[PDB]
Amino acid sequence: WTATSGSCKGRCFELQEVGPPDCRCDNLCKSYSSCCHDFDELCLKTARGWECTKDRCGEVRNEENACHCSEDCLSRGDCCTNYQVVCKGESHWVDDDCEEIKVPECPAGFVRPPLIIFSVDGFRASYMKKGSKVMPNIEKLRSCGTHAPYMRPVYPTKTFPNLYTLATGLYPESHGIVGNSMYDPVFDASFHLRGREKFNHRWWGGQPLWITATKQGVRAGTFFWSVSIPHERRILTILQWLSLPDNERPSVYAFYSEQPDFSGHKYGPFGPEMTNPLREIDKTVGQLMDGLKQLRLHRCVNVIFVGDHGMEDVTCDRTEFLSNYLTNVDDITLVPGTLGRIRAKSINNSKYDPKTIIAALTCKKPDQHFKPYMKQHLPKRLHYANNRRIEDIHLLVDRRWHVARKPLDVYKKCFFQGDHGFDNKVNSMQTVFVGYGPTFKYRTKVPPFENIELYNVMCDLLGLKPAPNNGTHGSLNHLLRTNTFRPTMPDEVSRPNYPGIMYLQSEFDLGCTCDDNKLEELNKRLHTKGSTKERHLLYGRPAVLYRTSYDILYHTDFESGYSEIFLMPLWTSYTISKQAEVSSIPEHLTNCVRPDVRVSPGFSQNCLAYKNDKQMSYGFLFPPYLSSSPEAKYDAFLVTNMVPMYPAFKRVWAYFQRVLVKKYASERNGVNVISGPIFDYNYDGLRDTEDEIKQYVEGSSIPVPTHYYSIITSCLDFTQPADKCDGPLSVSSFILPHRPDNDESCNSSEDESKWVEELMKMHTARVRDIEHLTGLDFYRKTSRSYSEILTLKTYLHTYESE
Ligand SMILES: *[C@@H]1O[C@H](CO)[C@@H](O[C@@H]2O[C@H](CO)[C@@H](O[C@@H]3O[C@H](CO[C@H]4O[C@H](CO)[C@@H](O)[C@H](O[C@H]5O[C@H](CO)[C@@H](O)[C@H](O)[C@@H]5O[C@H]5O[C@H](CO)[C@@H](O)[C@H](O)[C@@H]5O)[C@@H]4O)[C@@H](O)[C@H](O[C@H]4O[C@H](CO)[C@@H](O)[C@H](O)[C@@H]4O[C@H]4O[C@H](CO)[C@@H](O)[C@H](O)[C@@H]4O)[C@@H]3O)[C@H](O)[C@H]2NC(C)=O)[C@H](O)[C@H]1NC(C)=O
Ligand SMILES: O=C(Nc1ccccc1)c1ccc(-c2cn(Cc3ccccc3)c3ncccc23)c([N+](=O)[O-])c1
Ligand SMILES: [Ca+2]
Ligand SMILES: [Ca+2]
Ligand SMILES: [Cl-]
Ligand code: NA
Ligand code: NA
Ligand SMILES: [Zn+2]
Repeated sequence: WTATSGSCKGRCFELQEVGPPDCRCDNLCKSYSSCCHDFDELCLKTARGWECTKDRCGEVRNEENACHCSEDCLSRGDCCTNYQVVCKGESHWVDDDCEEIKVPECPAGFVRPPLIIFSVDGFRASYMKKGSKVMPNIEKLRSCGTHAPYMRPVYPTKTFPNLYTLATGLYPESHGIVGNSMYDPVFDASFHLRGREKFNHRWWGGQPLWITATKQGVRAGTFFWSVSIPHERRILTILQWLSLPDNERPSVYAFYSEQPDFSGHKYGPFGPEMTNPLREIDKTVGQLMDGLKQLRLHRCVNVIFVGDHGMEDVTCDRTEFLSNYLTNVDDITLVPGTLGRIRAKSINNSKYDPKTIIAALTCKKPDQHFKPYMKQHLPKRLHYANNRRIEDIHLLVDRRWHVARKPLDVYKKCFFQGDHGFDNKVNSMQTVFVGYGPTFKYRTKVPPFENIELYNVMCDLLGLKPAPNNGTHGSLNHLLRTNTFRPTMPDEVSRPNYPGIMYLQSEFDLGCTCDDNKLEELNKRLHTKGSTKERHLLYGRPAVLYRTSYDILYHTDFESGYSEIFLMPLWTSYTISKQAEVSSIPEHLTNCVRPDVRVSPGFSQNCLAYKNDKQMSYGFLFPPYLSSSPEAKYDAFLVTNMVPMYPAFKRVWAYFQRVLVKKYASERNGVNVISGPIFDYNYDGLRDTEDEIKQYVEGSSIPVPTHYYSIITSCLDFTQPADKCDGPLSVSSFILPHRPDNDESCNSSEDESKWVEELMKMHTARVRDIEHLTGLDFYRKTSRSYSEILTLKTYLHTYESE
């Protein structure tokens, strides 16, 4: 109950929202059915529309009008945004040449440049070029300011997850808004776009920018607008707040537009009906910039023009139905559409079984347009698992498609021609970023980056300390003229041991066997002391950022950091030049595993465990195929280079090591490779401690990795070889799931050349993802600036076309 018979007189769009049952006048009162009786009349004025005309110039103030063209309007802060143009012979902001903003040019009393976030729903990245003829204001922001060719959304590429990721710097799994629709089993409550439960604060985790600001003494305009408040009024409200006295004026504001998304759903991303919505958004930007200029704030405010996700062509006929796969369709609840999430209809049904549901959805039709996953098997780059609100069974749906439970769901719910929600690597889901103002760079293009990074930068723009988040603070320093954040490298926590020869062959009883000169005996000794190390360890050794016990092991062809706790390398580093040759494993060495006399039997793996474990086989981190000489090849068979591998995974690994590394070395002019194991049994994206390992090689303390990574580095200038590179680096990485079957790849019974590379591409990763997963910190010794290295570590190679 609201006693809606109070009044909004002098309270219109008040910044502090008042406590029930007193009636509200804030920009969300409408959404809560709680505005005072006179809110429309006083606050949502519309008389005479939104623009000054010649005949209104110098009029007598009529308080009924939507905006004013009277003489006192500048001092009142409530002129129509085109007042000065119509009535004072001023030019529109868009018709002015752009001029570098070297320093903020702000009215007296401004403590810092204000930040205005202009967010547009469904603004696909290619709109910038394809709609450029009809978006002159946006194109001026873009060309004069700092812009990226696109910005990567988070998964799922829906509205609520992405806007809240913008506001927090957190993955949906950590902020809790994991879709537009959700069930939380602890609350036993549901969250929907329509309705009331979404207003409950217990859904919304992390700390959004407006709270970060408030807590640190920076005032914030309210970021949300009820849908029925028109755009022109949102802008006028913002411009009015900007006229408040110094002590009451916010420093951060957000505008939100539901366009072009709303139209895109109806007409497709490029439907001829889409030109008008883009025209109208541009007009709104025009109104803001003309209003800023009137207030002399156009060379003072930083403006961010940012989308939440793109939009793809999707029609009702491109719907796969679970009823064409499942006999038990009525025992499941599906969250449908551009992604699938499946749970049991009833928790009292103990005959519901996820294993058989997944199997019934796996590779059943030759052109199947979705792929089922247990959530923990999804590509790590999606970071979509560590939340009770994300169902165990997930469907990644092909771009352009929908998944639904039964055909009745679709035609008793063709309406739509566009949708979004797909994998955040998909080109059509990419969205936009432009920054314009004193704190951004002038006429600068920056590479594409992820939207999880923006919260840090918005905090920098406002002089705030960001709450803990998933951005990498400093990776977007290149966007900024000043206010950069100067990060330092994390301190190494554990220093390595450097063991020499300490054990005799006969002290080992591992059940391993192998069939195995003064010039070349000083030679082998120097290699084991680290003579070739500057060749194979190009960027310094990775730092270990947790407490552990490990050894550096040097060899002719590779260097490793060997964990005495996990009984295998944390990392193995090696360089393959363009000229290197692939050889095979000689017949007499096929099953060769050799004790490592630098490492105690007690801290080694044993061959007996693998013999006994009928499920588990083994692989090598440094590939024997790429040994530099028949004699160096013996190093590759050391028990300290060995890692546990399912036979099904060995097909993947062997193809990567035998074929792909050489291919990349040819294409990239040498590559440096760092590979290793990852353990993430609780799928939180973070390195497991030993007591978290759920699986071991049978009868042993050899822990089974959940994933294997590789980081592949070369020179960005591919005319220079990887090992002699004078400038910026180029990287691609992956985190391959360590699985006992290849069910994920529907083509796996074919030659590895038909499916393996496709799988690796799907599991492409950022170096930063691998950092979280291993507690390692890479690129410690380069000639590059740290901010540049941070940008490199956030890079994702996506394998989409242009
Ligand atoms: C992306 O960035 C984020 C943010 O930096 C990273 O997430 C952080 O990771 C930390 C490590 O996992 C985690 O730290 C833990 O916090 C516990 C206290 O948590 C509360 O307080 C914080 C701070 O205000 C708050 O943010 C939390 O909010 C979560 O939970 C509420 C409701 O449940 C949600 O509204 C909200 O969305 C958020 O949920 C998300 O995080 C939680 C984990 O906290 C997940 O479970 C959810 O699924 C969801 O993703 C909380 O309100 C603290 O209690 C923990 O301490 C335990 O572990 C330590 C290890 O040092 C141990 O020493 C302690 O003894 C303690 O153990 C005890 O509890 C155990 C569990 O019950 C039990 O097993 C033991 O036996 C002990 O009794 C821990 O320090 C931090 O909270 C989150 N923050 C956020 C915002 O998510 C994230 O990792 C980054 N991702 C990547 C890939 O890098
Ligand atoms: O209009 C809408 N839906 C809709 C309903 C009916 C018809 C058509 C569209 C609609 C949809 C979303 C939002 C929204 C704004 N912010 C704040 C914000 C965050 C980051 C950067 C800018 C701003 C959010 N933060 C988290 C989640 C959602 C939102 C609003 N909103 O303004 O509150 C309205
Ligand atoms: Ca949206
Ligand atoms: Ca973990
Ligand atoms: Cl959803
Ligand atoms: Na075995
Ligand atoms: Na298969
Ligand atoms: Zn939408």
